[PDB]
Amino acid sequence: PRNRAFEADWLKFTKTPPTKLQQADGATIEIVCEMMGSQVPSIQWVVGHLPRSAEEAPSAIVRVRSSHIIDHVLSEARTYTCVGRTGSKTIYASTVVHPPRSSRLTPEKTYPGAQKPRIIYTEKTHLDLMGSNIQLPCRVHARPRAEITWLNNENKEIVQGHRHRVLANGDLLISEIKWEDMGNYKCIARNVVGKDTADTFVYPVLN
Amino acid sequence: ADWLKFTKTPPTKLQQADGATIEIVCEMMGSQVPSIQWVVGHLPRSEEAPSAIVRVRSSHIIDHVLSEARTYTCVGRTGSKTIYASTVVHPPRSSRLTPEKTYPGAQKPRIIYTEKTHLDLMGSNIQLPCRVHARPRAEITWLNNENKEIVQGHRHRVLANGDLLISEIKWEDMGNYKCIARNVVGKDTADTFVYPVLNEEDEVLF
Repeated sequence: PRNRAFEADWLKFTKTPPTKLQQADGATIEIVCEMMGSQVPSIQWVVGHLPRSAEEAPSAIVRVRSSHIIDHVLSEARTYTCVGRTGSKTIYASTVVHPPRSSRLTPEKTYPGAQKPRIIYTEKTHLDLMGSNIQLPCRVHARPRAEITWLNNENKEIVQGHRHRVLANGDLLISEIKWEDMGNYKCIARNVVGKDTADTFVYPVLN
Repeated sequence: ADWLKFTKTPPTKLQQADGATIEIVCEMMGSQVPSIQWVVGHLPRSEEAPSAIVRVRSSHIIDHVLSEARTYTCVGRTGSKTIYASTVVHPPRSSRLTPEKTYPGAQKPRIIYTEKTHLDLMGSNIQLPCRVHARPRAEITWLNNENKEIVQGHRHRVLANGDLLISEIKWEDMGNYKCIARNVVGKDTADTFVYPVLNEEDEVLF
């Protein structure tokens, strides 16, 4: 019904993970996957296992990004597969990461010190229906654990309230969305060594 | 019904370390295609693209030592809307360098004007910026939504100023377009997400 809102189930990579990466000694690898599709697509990362092979209503359309962090030197080449799902649709893409040819570090041992926050699960774009309850993710990789703050569509810090709740896992829950809620939402993740941020565009999918 | 909002405001105060290059960033989102202009040393006083929505990021580069504190204002415009925000940058306490003189030698590319998101009408022509600060001038390469290098062709053209022109966009054009700016020192990259839509009556252009 060529407003895209009526075409569930569909799912497309918007950032396909690299086919191959070469790890430098001591480097932290971040493998990024991004996809967009009907409803709220989920992304799972699978290590070391290669792939082997409806309502009469509009749906949300969500663009979601997930990062896999390798913060140790690999002992051997390993495969990492991004698996995306929404409804009955599944898409996959894999990355082979190669270890450095030589290393002055212990392989497969997590790098020791503090680590700057990285937001590793986030929605870039959330197009939805008015009145819906939405939950915007902000999952973080950080040592020590990051403090999470959300800004709303007026750049004001969000405090816990009747229609807005910040969850312990970093998610922002907004109940019964309306036009006045539309726009940009920013997650800020901070610890003693640094900060990361991520923006989510929330907008009506229809009319 | 135009709207325009900051998504990243520049810092209100910055301290320049001696010999340091400062990059001031402002990001905004709005209807049509908002533009960002930087105004130096003048504190504020008191194309059209219907159906488009764009996130735009602009950087101002200070690659000289300041002789005195200076103000930098990010001014955004779209339709009849104007927004702005300012930064004061302070010079180093002491400097062994000549003030206001551009730092010598090569500089790694910085992409200083880019759209993070370009939502626009099916059938329309879009022009995605990739403005670069680099010495020597950077080589610019775009990759399409399948990570393949874009060559000059029928619906795709790369301009001398770095812009990617995509003619008569269709649903299959949806996705991320990467600008790579490279010179002898290194590279910078940026992604632009393109989302083709229909107009207010669910039609493509024309």
